[PDB]
This record gives sequence, structure tokens and C-alpha cells, in this order.
Amino acid sequence: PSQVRQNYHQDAEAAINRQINLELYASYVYLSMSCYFDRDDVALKNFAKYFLHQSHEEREHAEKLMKLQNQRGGRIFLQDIKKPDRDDWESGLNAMECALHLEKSVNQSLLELHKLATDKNDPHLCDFIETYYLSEQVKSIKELGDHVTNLRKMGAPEAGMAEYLFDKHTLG
Amino acid sequence: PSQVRQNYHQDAEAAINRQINLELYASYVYLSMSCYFDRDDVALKNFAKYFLHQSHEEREHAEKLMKLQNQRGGRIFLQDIKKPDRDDWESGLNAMECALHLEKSVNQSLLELHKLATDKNDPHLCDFIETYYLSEQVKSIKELGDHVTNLRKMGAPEAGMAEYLFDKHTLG
Amino acid sequence: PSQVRQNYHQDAEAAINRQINLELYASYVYLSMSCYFDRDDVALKNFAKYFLHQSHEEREHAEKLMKLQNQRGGRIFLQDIKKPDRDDWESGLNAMECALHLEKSVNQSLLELHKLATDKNDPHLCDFIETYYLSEQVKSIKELGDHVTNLRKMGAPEAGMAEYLFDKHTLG
Amino acid sequence: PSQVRQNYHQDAEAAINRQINLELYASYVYLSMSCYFDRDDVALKNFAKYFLHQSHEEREHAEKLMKLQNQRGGRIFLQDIKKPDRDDWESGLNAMECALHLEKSVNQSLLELHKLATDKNDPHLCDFIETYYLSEQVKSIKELGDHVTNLRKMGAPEAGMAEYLFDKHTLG
Ligand SMILES: [Fe+3]
Ligand SMILES: [Zn+2]
Ligand SMILES: [Zn+2]
Ligand SMILES: [Zn+2]
Ligand SMILES: [Zn+2]
Repeated sequence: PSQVRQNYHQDAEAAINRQINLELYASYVYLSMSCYFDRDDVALKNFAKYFLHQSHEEREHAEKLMKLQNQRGGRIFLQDIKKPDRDDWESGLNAMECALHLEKSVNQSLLELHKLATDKNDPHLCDFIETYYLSEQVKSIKELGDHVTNLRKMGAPEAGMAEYLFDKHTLG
Repeated sequence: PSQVRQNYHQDAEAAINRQINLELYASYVYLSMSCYFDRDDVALKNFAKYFLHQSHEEREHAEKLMKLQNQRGGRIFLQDIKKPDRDDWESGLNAMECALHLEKSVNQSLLELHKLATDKNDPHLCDFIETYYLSEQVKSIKELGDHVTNLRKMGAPEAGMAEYLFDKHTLG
Repeated sequence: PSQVRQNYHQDAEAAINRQINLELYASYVYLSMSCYFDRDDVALKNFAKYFLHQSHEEREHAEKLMKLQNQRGGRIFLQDIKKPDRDDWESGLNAMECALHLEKSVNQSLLELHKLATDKNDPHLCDFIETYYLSEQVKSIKELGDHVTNLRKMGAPEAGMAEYLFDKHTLG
Repeated sequence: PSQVRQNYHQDAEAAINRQINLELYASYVYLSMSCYFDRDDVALKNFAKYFLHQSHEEREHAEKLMKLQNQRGGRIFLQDIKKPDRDDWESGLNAMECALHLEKSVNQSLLELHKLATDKNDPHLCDFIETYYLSEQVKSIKELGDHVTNLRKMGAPEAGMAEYLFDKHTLG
């Protein structure tokens, strides 16, 4: 064992490595969305900016878990980052719905990690998760739900002005 | 020959004179568009401003080619600047589509000039074109394509609010 | 075809997608190196900082190619980002040697892309590569070669003070 | 019972008093280390400064637990502060190893206190521990492990320049 390791179960170490991969995957999905909105036949610059910001945030989430793994004396093992499920995200509304689904799946993973940390009596890891991840995920999910609600009410994607005006007012 | 002339083929000199005329023509087309949008029965001030800016930029493009011709020891020969194809540009969307077509035709001319410079082994002229023209044309074409996409999606020109709101948000 | 596309061969579009994947892979390799140097049993903070910076730079390289693909009217197709070849990078000297090898492999890919752009008479793409990529790769390769030279001369990794003092002076 | 006391078990009160004594003991150990490095035959001023800072921090830890005890309506009962195990700490490396061992023993005590608070359903005390203590201990342990790693790699204590240069660069 590492000279720093204390109260850090092998199952937690493995679960953190899984979470690192999931956050890197989420970053890649957001990047894919961002570059869809930069296409000349889509051309919604503030949707593109919004998803690029989310991509960079997910990267920061992954890097903070890497720092945690080393702080606790675990060892980082990286895996392939799978490509996103689609190249064409269809519409601003569809991308926001897909983002909401993704954020909820990441939250579910974090709740399973917290349950594991609780079961292994690892309060530092429980607190880490609560302080830096759970907080943030609830806020993200609520923001995406609000965006989906507004776009649907405005008539997106069939009402042509809806995504245009949402891009200007809400995301601009 | 001019005392400064070196590695500057007569065919390149002639092609630069042609390009000067094309950039002056493009400036004149944009000016025509600008003054259509200032009509009391059209009244889209930010479309007018956008096309007047493009007119002034094309002028600057022409003047920079004139400077190049003299720097290399060629001689500028000016020709008539033909009037634009229309006086009435119909709509904001139609003017943006016509601008996209014009910008692509200017780009095609510049690509033919680069091919000539390459064939005559004139690296200074190739670099000039690449650095000051090709760069700029790709950016212009992408911007106009984005504008056309947005106006179509918003319902222009039949949806009456589309050009009005595009003028305010995108061009304002 | 995209409304913006002009003089952009399908082979170039495919090669740009390959290059995007390679730059994302390079970013991931650097990230792996960074987190090796943050291990409690390695503990070289300025090596970690150096490789994290390189990771972020490779990301920016990838994102700029994505912007180019959309500017030219190509379509981005993402692929899996493969995991790096090692988790344990052994030493500061070994990581710098591996980085040098990686940077040379990325340079080779870029030279093949330039040759393709030249063969398809695509001067905008040739200029893009030259201006934003080739420049940068030569500088990177020279810097890594200088680092490898200095670490070897100092006696790394067997001379225990060498990586410590290099971390302080050169990377600090 | 105190007029403020609510949900504060007698076992928790006793455990907090034990922890106060342990933090005061740790402060005293660090003070002993600090004054070893100020000896004329040791003369490592930045090691001395580092351990004096740690001594003052442990004092602050103890005082914050005293504040908690009174905030919850417990009563502070002080005990003798035992003298440290050694007067002569031998070397910079040995002192850092002894500090790492001490910090891990304090962490173990805090984890036992958290388990007690959890078992007595005292969420305010659990949160206190997590927020102000567990966080800090993990960071301390990782920093000391990094210092031990670097000193060993540099050749301390037998390589005479190692502690001297570590004192200058890392601790200065
Ligand atoms: Fe509005
Ligand atoms: Zn995340
Ligand atoms: Zn022009
Ligand atoms: Zn790169
Ligand atoms: Zn303490």
C-alpha cells in the first residue's frame, strides 16, 4: 500500500476510476453537441458556447477526481473514452433533452458511489462527493429541465423562431 | 522592366488587374444592397449597415491588391466597374443568398490566382493571397451561410417578424 | 453538399477527422502523464503542471480543427479516444522521451495532411496547417529534445537529485 | 444539563475531550521538532519554520474543538500534555516520517470520532468533523508523503546536500 493510504477501500478506488471515465465521456458528449451547433446548417452560436462550457466543466470534474484518487493513495487507471451515441443532435431542444438524460445518469453514478462510501465507512469520500459533485449535479439538472420546459413552451423545434430567440435571450 | 521587378510573371500581373476589378465590382454590389435596405419601404437599418461595411471592406481588398501590384513592379490598368445585376434585392434573405454567391465567386477567382502563382513558382504572391485573402473569404462565406440558415429557419421572408428580429439581434 | 463548401475534397475532410482524434488522444496521454507525477510516490509537482498544460494545449488544437471542419462545410465524425499505452511512466526522463516520440508522431500526421492538401490543390487548408500546427510542433519537439538532453546530462533517473532539481529550475 | 444541550451524547463529549488532548500533544511534538532544526549542529531554518507552523496549526485545531464543546453545551476537561517521544529527531527525513505517522494517528482518532457521531445520530458533529478536520488531515498526509518521497529520492540523510537543497527549494 501507498504510504498515505488510510481507510480507503479497494472497491472505492475502483469506483472512482469508473467515475473518472464517465466524466470524461460526458465531456466528450458535450463537445460533440457544441460542434453540431457550429455547423453552417444549424448556426446557433450560443447553444454551441453553452455546450462547450459544459464540456470544459466535465473535464474539470474528471481532473478533480484524479486529484482525489492520488490524495488518498489510490492509483488512476484510464480506459478508452467511448464516442458519443450520435453525431447529429437534430435540434436545440433534442440536445437539451439528451443533456438532461446524461446529467441524470451521471448523478445516478455519483449516488451509487456515495452509497458505497457510506457502506465502507469512508466519511472523507462521502463528504468529497457531497461537497463537490452532488450539489452541482442537482443545479445542472434543474437548469436543463428549465431550458427544456422553455423550449417546448415556445414551440421548438417546429416553430422556427423559438430556438433562435432562446439562443439570444436565455443563452446569450 | 521595372527596377524592382523580380520573379513576377506577366500572367500574374494581368490576373492581379482582373482581381482588382472583381473586388471593386463586389464593393459596388454591396453598396447597391446597402441602399436597398435604406429605402422607406424596406427600412432595415442593420442590414443596410452590414452591407455598407462589406462594401468598404471590399474597397480595402482592392486597394491592397493595388499596393501589391506596385510593390512587385507591375502596372495597374483599371477597367470599367460594371453595375450590379439588380437594383431591387427583394428581401434580407435574398440579399444574403446573393452575397453568399458573390463571395464564393470571388473565392473561386482567388483560388485560380493562387494556382497561377503556384504554376509560375511565385511564392511571395502565393503567400500574399493565402495570408490576406483566402483566410478572409472562408470566414465571410461561413458567416453568410450562417445568416442564410438562420433567416430560413425563422421563416423569412414570408414571416414578417423574421427579418425585423434578425436585424435587431444578429445584425444589431 | 453544404452551402459553404468550396474546393474541399472528401479525402481532406476524412483526414481532418483523423487528426482531431489524434489530437484528442495526445491530450489524454498528457493527462495520464500529469497524474503520474502527482502520485505520492513520485511527487514532482512541476512535471505534473507541465504535462497538464500540454494536455490542455492539445485539447485546444483539436477544437481548432473542429472549427476548421465546420468553417469549410465538412462534417465532424468523432471516434473513441483510446487509452494511453502505459499507466506508469517510470520517471521524468522517460515521460519526456515518450512525449518527444508522441509529438514527432503528431508532426508526421500533420505533414501527411499537408501533402494531401497540396495534392488536392487546397491552399486554404495548406496555409491553416502551416500557420497553426507545423510552427507549433517544431517548437514543441525542440523544447522536449532540450529537456531530454538536460535530464540525461544531469544523470536522471539514477541520480536522485536530477529530476528534483530539473523540476525546480527548468519547469518551475 | 446545559440549557443549550441538544442531541449531544455523553460519549461524544468525552471523545471530544480526548481529541483536544491529542491535538495539543501533536502541537507539542511539532514544537519539539521545530527546535531540533534550530540547533547549531542541525541548522535547517526552513525545516524549523515548517514544523513551527504545524505546531501553531495544531493549536488552532485544539482551540476549535474547545469552541465546539462549549457550543454544544459539553464541558471541557483538560489533561496533562505528555512530552514527545524523542528530543533528538535525527534528520529532516526522519522528522518528516515521524510527522507522517503522527498525522495518520490523528486521522485515525478523527475517523473513530466520526463513527461514534454517526452511531449516536449526531449530524452536526459529523458535519463539523468532515468540514474542518477530515479534509485537512488528508491534505496534510499527502503533503508529508510527498516530502518523504522527495527526500528519499534525493538521497537524504546520507547525501549531505539533500536536506540542504530541500530546505531551500521545497520548504523555502
Ligand atoms: Fe425579441
Ligand atoms: Zn460532471
Ligand atoms: Zn474581397
Ligand atoms: Zn497538437
Ligand atoms: Zn490537528
